Amino acid sequence: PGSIPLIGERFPEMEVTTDHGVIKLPDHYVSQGKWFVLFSHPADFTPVSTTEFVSFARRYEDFQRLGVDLIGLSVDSVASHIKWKEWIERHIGVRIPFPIIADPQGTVARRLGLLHAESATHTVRGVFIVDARGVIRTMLYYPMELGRLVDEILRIVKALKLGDSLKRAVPADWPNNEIIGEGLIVPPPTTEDQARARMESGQYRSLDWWFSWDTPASRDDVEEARRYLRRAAEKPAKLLYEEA
Amino acid sequence: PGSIPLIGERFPEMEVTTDHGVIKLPDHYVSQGKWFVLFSHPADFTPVSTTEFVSFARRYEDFQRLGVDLIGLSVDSVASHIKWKEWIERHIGVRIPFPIIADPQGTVARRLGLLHAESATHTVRGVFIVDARGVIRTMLYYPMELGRLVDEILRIVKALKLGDSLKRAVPADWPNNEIIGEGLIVPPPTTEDQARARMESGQYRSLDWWFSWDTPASRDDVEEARRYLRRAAEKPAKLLYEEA
Amino acid sequence: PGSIPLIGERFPEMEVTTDHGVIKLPDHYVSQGKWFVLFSHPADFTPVSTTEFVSFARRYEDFQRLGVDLIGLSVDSVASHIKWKEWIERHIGVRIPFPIIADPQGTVARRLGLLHAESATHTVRGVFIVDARGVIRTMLYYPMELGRLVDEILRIVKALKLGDSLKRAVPADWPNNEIIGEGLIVPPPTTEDQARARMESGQYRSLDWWFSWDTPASRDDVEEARRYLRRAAEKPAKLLYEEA
Amino acid sequence: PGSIPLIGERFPEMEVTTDHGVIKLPDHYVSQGKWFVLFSHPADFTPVSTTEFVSFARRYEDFQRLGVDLIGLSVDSVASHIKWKEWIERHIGVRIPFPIIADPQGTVARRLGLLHAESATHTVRGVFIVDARGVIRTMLYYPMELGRLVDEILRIVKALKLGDSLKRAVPADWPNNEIIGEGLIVPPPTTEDQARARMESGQYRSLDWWFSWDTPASRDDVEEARRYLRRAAEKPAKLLYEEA
Amino acid sequence: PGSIPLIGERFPEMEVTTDHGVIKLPDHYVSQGKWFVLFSHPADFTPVSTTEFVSFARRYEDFQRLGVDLIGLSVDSVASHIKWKEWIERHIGVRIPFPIIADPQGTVARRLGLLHAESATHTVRGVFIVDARGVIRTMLYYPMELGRLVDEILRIVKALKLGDSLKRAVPADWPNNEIIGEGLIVPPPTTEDQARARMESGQYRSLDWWFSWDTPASRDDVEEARRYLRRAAEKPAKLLYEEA
Amino acid sequence: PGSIPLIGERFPEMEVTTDHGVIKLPDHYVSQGKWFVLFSHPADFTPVSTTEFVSFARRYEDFQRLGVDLIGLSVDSVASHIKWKEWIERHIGVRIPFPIIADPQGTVARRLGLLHAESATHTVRGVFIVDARGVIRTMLYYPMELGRLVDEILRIVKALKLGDSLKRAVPADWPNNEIIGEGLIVPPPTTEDQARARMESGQYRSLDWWFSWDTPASRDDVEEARRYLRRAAEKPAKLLYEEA
Amino acid sequence: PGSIPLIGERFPEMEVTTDHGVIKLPDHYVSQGKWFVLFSHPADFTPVSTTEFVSFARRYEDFQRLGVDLIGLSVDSVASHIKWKEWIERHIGVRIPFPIIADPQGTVARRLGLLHAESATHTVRGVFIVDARGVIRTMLYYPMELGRLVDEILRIVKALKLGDSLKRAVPADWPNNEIIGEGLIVPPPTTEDQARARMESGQYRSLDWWFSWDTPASRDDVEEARRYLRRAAEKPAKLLYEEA
Amino acid sequence: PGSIPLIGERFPEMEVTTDHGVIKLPDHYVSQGKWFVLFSHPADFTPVSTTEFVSFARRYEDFQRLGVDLIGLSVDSVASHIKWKEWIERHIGVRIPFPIIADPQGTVARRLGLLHAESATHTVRGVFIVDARGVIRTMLYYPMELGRLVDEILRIVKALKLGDSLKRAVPADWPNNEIIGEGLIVPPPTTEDQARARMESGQYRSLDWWFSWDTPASRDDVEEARRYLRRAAEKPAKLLYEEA
Repeated sequence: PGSIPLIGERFPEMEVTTDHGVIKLPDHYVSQGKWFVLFSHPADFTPVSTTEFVSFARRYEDFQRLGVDLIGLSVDSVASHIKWKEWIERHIGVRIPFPIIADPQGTVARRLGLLHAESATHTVRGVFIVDARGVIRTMLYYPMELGRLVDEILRIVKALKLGDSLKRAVPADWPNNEIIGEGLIVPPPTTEDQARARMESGQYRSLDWWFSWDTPASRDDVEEARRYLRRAAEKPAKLLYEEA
Repeated sequence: PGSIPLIGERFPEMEVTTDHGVIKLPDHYVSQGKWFVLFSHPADFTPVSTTEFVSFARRYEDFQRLGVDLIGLSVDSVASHIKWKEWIERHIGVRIPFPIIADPQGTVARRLGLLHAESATHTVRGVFIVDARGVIRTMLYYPMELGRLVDEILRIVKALKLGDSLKRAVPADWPNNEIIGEGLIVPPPTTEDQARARMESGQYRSLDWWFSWDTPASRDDVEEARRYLRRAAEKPAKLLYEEA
Repeated sequence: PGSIPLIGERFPEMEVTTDHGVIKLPDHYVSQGKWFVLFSHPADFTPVSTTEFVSFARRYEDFQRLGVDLIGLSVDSVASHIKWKEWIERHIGVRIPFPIIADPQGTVARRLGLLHAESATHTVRGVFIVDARGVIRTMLYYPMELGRLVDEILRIVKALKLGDSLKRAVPADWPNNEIIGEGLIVPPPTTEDQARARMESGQYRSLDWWFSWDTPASRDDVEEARRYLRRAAEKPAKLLYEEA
Repeated sequence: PGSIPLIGERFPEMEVTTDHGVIKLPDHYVSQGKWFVLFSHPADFTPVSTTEFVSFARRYEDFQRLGVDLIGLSVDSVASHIKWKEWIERHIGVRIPFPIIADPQGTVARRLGLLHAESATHTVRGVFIVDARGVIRTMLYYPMELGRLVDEILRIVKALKLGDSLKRAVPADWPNNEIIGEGLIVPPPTTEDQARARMESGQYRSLDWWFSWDTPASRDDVEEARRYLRRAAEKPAKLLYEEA
Repeated sequence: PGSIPLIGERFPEMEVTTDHGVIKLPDHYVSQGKWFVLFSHPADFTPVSTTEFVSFARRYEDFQRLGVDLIGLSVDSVASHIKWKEWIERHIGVRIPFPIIADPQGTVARRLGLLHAESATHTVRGVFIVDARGVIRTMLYYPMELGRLVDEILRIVKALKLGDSLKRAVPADWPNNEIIGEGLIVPPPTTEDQARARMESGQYRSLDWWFSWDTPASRDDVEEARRYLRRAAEKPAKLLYEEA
Repeated sequence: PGSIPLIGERFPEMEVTTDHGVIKLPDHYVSQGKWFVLFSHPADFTPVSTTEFVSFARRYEDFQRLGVDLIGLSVDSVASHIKWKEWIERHIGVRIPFPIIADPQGTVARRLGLLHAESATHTVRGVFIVDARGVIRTMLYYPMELGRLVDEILRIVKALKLGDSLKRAVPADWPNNEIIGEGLIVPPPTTEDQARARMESGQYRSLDWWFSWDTPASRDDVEEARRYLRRAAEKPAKLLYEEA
Repeated sequence: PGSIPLIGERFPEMEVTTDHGVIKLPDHYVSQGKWFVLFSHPADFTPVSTTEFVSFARRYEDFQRLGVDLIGLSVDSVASHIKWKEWIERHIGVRIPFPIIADPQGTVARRLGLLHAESATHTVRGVFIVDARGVIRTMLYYPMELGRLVDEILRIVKALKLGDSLKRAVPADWPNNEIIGEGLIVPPPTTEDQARARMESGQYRSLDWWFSWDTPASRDDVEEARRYLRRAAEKPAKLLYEEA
Repeated sequence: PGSIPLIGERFPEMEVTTDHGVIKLPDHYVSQGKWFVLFSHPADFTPVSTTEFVSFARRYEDFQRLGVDLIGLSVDSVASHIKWKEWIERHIGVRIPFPIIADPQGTVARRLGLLHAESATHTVRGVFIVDARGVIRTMLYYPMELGRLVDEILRIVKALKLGDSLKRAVPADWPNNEIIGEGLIVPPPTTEDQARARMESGQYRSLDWWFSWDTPASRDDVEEARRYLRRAAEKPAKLLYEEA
């Protein structure tokens, strides 16, 4: 009972107003050869949303390294965005370096299907992962009551970029897959002839003609991907509330 | 674009055929007081899909301890589902204990908006997290080329059940939030009088009238959630490909 | 209350995916000067469907003598086609040399009217006999519970090619017709002048101006068509289940 | 294309005029506990159609023994039907005992989808096999130029009646299937529990959990069916044209 | 409650199949400088229809002398047309020289409004008199139960051609009109001035300015028309059933 | 084209104004159990129309002997009808005893399809022969330029009433049919059993099972019909224009 | 209600048939510089209508002197018009010199809105006063039971023509207006500046800035207008019925 | 263009505001057994409209003698109506006793078809003469530039009232008709029988069966109607502008 963009579709053409200026999506990021993560939050001056902005902000360098820009979205106006980012910097001591789209008539929210039954007026916690051709690669929709795991967004972009560069599919829980560990999967044969040639070539470890894998990711790519999940699993060293 | 069910809507009433029999969604799970994760995969005898079924099966008791049932979906017929599950048990040594929906005309797929531009004929890797009242709580759309992180699905269900039980919102990266750690958020005041009373009462740690939290989750609640993320982060000691 | 292509119509233009690759119908066969028989079955790993695939396979050389190619169709995906053909070769000892169309959204099933009331999701046992101009010559619709008589499909193609080459119509039960045996029927006069000319010429055996025939089929043609029927009538020497 | 009735549908309700009187289909046969074969031919005083009427008449007692009534169909009027059947009895020495529907405006032809691209005005050679509950079980569409094999129509009815009676599916080319001969197939299991139970039980010969069979058809049932096919295969002893 | 062509309209353009070949109406007759009488009959091998075909055949030479051709029409096929005309030649001793249209799907009948409430499936006894410009000049609709008076069709054609060449209207019962006998009527004045000039001229016998006549038809034209009516009135010298 | 009522339909329910008063058709004549002939003419004070009114008036006793009432129709008003009937009585010496419908807006004309392409404003010379049940039995459409043969209207009513009262069909040109003279046709058999019973019986003179006749009409019936045609064929003894 | 043309619109473009010929309105009069009065009457040989035609005829030269032509209209045909005009000349001794439109399908009547609730089939007594540019200037609708005052139609046309020529409005009851007698009204000022200038100029007799008049109509124009009204008021010396 | 109500229709039901208050039409007058004349004028403070109001007011007692009330209409509001009537009494010396409808949005004007092409904003000079049953009897449409002849409106009511009470039609120019003078016309016969009875009764003076009259109006009634026309034709004794 609501309409969304689809994986494999170009991100919808739109002019949006941010607290950094007016930009065209997705062209502004395509032009720079950058991926972007567009994520939404119900409203400014809400606590879960503030935790999520701080989490994105502390991982900013990790996104920069992957060649990924971040852009937020809520139904609030630019002035609230500026006051809210100023509060976070002053009260939590973390600067929010990325822009937030101001969507007061919910024009962007409706276009991206971010108004769910949980609220008629405020956007759910949507995530659009968009590559440097402007194509939607992955979408997540978290609810109002539950913050995102930002390290999984890093792992998705890392794995997707590795998949594209090595021409491989990525197993469940990569790089900690229980069957093939850090293995990456060769796209299966699509014909009788290709299945026979694959089962005869010896080129790849195989469980069957449709299930072949090798280990072409560098130790560095594998350990970078693992470090995202290690950070997600670590009890924080010192809580930001104690000095605030 | 394309049309989906939404967060906060009841899962659409539908009768589906599984390799376990015919069932009505969501009633089959609601009538048992169980949550269910419905997840889709493009086709049987595909390699990423196999790794994901084995990750789900490995985490099956973790799901059951939460009162969460699993149910798969592809456009394959039940005979293929039975052959594929027999192949996994025989070649990987892992029984798939949960059912798979057979959706040969894409009826269920079209209803849950699981056909994206990547494939006209096979579902993407959708995830629907549905509570024991039959309400959609969270939705994930992974693409063909990228397997899911199943421990994030366990983290979502655990955190949602804690939120429901303790009347709290869950911060980013819980239970390892950089600001408040394993802290849970008190839903913010919605009026001037509630805001004033909150800032006067001294009942909760606060950064402002709209950002209050406490630590009401049991040690075992927190450790269960940390265990899911530690498993996501750890390289497995034994790869299952090496058993065959 | 369902729609079909019709005898005398060109086979609908369509791209289909098979376990041999992607082909245009009917162009792929028209370009080789070949007839094709497109037949459908409900699902892979079904027993009647297996018997019919083995029946087609054993008669493969008979279809190649007539210049006919075979092409199957079900709603199953390519991977299941490949595992099912592998299963037939391994357990029955019979190679299936011809392709199977994979039709998971029933796009082809709906174009050809192969979804009947017996199943909303699986095709009935359709047979389209298509000549080397890509024209539909004969259509059969067998149900789920009843396998085809493949020797009748051979007799239909042989008789059609014979009618086409000799400019003749083919009587009931040819070449064992009770009135004229292996005789072929001259197309009847369509005018008073033609009717009178026919009745006066004595060129043909006649029962009346509208019922004339001769015996222009070679003894090879007659005996090859009769051999199809003798094979259909004979108790097999040895059942394939015995050596398997 | 053009619309047709479908396998598993009730034969469309209709009153028809035949050279025996006015009847309601399918009720006239359902109320007698009888199956019927409705078949069509392009026009009266056509030679292929004449050969088929004589083939049906010769097999009339075989159809009566199965509890099957025959009813023909063309766009001609009753008076042509009567003159043509008199011509057949007088000139071929064969009485046509069964009625022919007269369908001059093509009302019945359009309802049954019997007008194909080959003729705008005359029906092709359709066959509708309808059980004693008024349900369409099988449909054949033969073209103008090609007479039917009437013994296949007996084998279809015989096979269908055994399938219904013994709760079995019928293999390819029964009762001469190359894999199981006169064997009939047990409906395959539809669930994991049913598949495991079938393969533990040892009640039936099997090639796999989905492919079980036994030989419950009487000697008399099998010999009746082989007799239809033997007659199809054997050159007739005396041709009717001779004494004419 | 049925739609017809109209007097003064061109006969609707159409391709029809006859027992003489395929022709375009009205072009086939216009090309030859001919009028035609198209007449319909319910079905072949019907007795009133047989009496009409014999009456038309007996008057055929009279039609030809007038530059008029005859064409029949029923919902029967060409093969029935040919058998029926042969039956008439053989049993009545009268050759039917003119073609019959075969209209099995009632395309022609429906275009011409020949399907009345008396029969849903068979044409009434319609008559279309069409001149050499292909314009409909007169239309008669006789029922199933009542044969036509063919001599009145001859009188109508003769009187129209006389009216056309002589620029005259034809009185009731011409050439035996009770007021003016074989007189023909001068088209009445359409203005006061023409009325006054008519009354003043004394050029014609008149009863009033609107009722003038003269006698410009030749003795031969008048004798020809009286012959049609004397033939209609006289009991035949010998009955064709006696000679049969 | 245009629209008409049809043979076998009840005459359309309508209230009409005549120079005798306002009546319901066909109720006014049904309610007296009388047949009626409704006939149309273009306009009052037109010469052909005048000749037809005089012809109908001369035959008024013959119509009354058959229990048939006459009613005219034109687009003129009642005052013009009355002045035109007075002019006929005054100048031709013949009283018009039957009413004329006044149809100034062409309401009746459009309902009976009497406006053809010869005139957008004036009716052609339509004839509707309606029985005592209000059923249309025969329809004639003569053009502006050609007066009707009123004796053929008498022959039609006479033969229709004979057909109704004897259960017979009436051959072409009755009672001067070339094959059977004054003979009347027995409705043909409609079934195989009736056809055989008819051929075994010898109750009737027969040419075949479908062509039987007897002579059940009284001499008075036959001679009255022949009288109408003899009157049509007779040179008038004395022209009314001379008598004036 | 019903649709009418309006004062200030061009008379609807139409071709009409009269007892003088076929003409186009309003072109036929515009091309002559003529005004026309089109008037309707319910039917020919009606007494009020006859009185109006004689009244128009008696004033024909008064209309001609003003450059106004007359044209009548009824749903009668031309022959009835000619006969009715003949009757008036012969029985009343007055020639009707002007044409009457014949409108048998009420095409003109419907276009001019002349069918009111008093009669569904006959026009009321409409009057369209049309100027030499073809523009409707005035419309009167008298009922069936009331003849027009033809001298008021002369007053209207005379007054409209003086107003056009002298650029003046015509007071109530001109030329015997109780306030200003034969005075004509100056079109009132339309601005504050024009009002002041008119009150200052002393150029006209005035009651206020909006009520100014002068006496620019000739003695001859005034006496003609008074002659029309004097004639309307005068009891005729001799009645035409007594000279009949 | 432009819809109006019609002669023979009930005046449309409406609530209207006047300078005397709110009244329902036509009920307000039907209740009192009174005719009314509703008339319209373009605008208050316009010269021709002022002359008409004065003419109506001078003839007020003549209207009251006939039991006719007067009601005006313009698109002006009540205040302009009161100021304008006040101006007429003060400057011309004539009290306006009847109400004026205020129609500022042209609601009443559109309902009565009073907006013609001559002004999109101001009403033409419409007159509805409505009888005591509330039926529209006559309608006049005078233009902006031309005042009405109010004595003709008196003549119409008088003649209509006379015709109703005496059951007579009124000749042109009554009571000064040039054929029958003050005679009134008997409604013509509508049937042949009625026409003959009228022609033989000698009861009325006649010119033909359709034109009969007598002199049943009182001498008072005739002279009162003639007075109205004498007043219209009289050069006024003294002009009101001199007594300004």
